[PDB]
Amino acid sequence: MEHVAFGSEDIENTLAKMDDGQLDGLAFGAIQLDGDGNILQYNAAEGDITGRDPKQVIGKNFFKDVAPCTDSPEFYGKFKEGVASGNLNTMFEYTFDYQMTPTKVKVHMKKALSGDSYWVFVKRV
Ligand SMILES: *C(=O)/C=C\c1ccc(O)cc1
Repeated sequence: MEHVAFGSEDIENTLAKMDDGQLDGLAFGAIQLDGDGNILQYNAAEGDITGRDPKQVIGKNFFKDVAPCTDSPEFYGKFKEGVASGNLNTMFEYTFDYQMTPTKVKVHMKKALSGDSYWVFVKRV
């Protein structure tokens, strides 16, 4: 296990040291996105929540292909605004219901320490 708590003030700092191996040790889902919504990293906890296979969704667009239920002003709109502004830090509850049993989650989106990368963090509620 990688002891990092969900919602940690300095989470972008802590996770800049991890490779996909270490990311898989998190107590929660973590997705890394580029500015366009493309998946750069997808960890095993997220796979456990959504039933997706990590390696199969890497390189796919999250809002277009993988998760259309987040293609909405309540999710994707917050993301596109963060990317445009170059700052992002927001936490909100959401239901994931695409090709899966509807599953209520807590989502935290935050800009990574690195230029054009963005984190999506997910835990069950
Ligand atoms: C809604 O679009 C629910 C599905 C879903 C699939 C994968 C990930 O990572 C998040 C949400």
